Amino acid sequence: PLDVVATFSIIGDFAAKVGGDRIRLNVLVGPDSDTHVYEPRPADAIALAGADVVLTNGLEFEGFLTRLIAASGTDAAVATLTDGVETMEEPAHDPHAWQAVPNAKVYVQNIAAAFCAADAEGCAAYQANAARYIGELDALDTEIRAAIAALPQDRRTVVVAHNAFRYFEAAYGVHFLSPAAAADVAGLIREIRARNASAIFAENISDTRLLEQIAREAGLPLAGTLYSDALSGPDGPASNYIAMMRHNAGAIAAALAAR
Ligand SMILES: [Zn+2]
Repeated sequence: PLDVVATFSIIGDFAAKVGGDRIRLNVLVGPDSDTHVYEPRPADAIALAGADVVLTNGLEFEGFLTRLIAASGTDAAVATLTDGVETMEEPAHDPHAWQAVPNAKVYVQNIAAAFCAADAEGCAAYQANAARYIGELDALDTEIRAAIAALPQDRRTVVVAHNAFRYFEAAYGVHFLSPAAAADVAGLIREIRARNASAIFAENISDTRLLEQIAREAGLPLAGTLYSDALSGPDGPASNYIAMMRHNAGAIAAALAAR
C-alpha cells in the first residue's frame, strides 16, 4: 500500500479517486479549515516522515510545506499538482486553480503520474481511476457552463469572504467581490452598489464576521455558504470536490436568479 500525504482536503479527495484501495491516505489540513493560516502540528511531521508520496498544490498555497519537509526529514516524492495548469497572476500566482474544473483534470492527471512514479505495478489501475473521474469532471464542467449561460448577463456578481474564485470567474463568467484587509467596508459597499451585486455568501473556512455586517449595510440577503478552500465534513453538503462545485454552482445560480 502506497503511503500518501495530501496537504489539504480538496487534493485529498482527488487522491482518493485516483488511488482507490491501493493507497493509504493522510490529509494534513482538514475540512472547513484554512490552509493560508495553517501551522503544522508535530503529528504532521510524523505523517510526512512515513510517506512515499506527498501531494501539494504549489503556487505558495502551503507556506508551511518546505519547513515541514526538512523538519520531518522525509524522502518522499513531492508532486506539485498545479504543474501544467494555466495559472493567473494575483492582484506571485493565484493558487486557487481548482475553482475551474478543467484545472482539476490536470491535478488528477498529475496525481496519477505521481502514483505511477512510486508504484509502477499499479499504474494501469491509477490511470483507469483517473480517466473515469475525469469523465465525471468533464460533465460537471458542462453542467456549470450551461447553468451560468442560462442567466441574464446583467446580474453576475456575488460577494464572498476572500478572493478565492478568480479561476471560477475566468472559466464561467461570475464576478466575485470580497472584503480585503484594513476597514474599507464603505469602499466595498460602494462597489457592491456599482456592480449591482445580487448576494453575499459566507465561506466554510472563515468566521461569518463582516459578511453578515456587509449584507445588512448593503441591503442584500446573506444567501448561504460557498466552499472555497476546503471541503465540508463528511455529512456536510461538500464532502467531495464534485459535490462542492455543484453546491457552489447551484447556490450562486439561485442567488443570481432572484432579482
Ligand atoms: Zn484561499
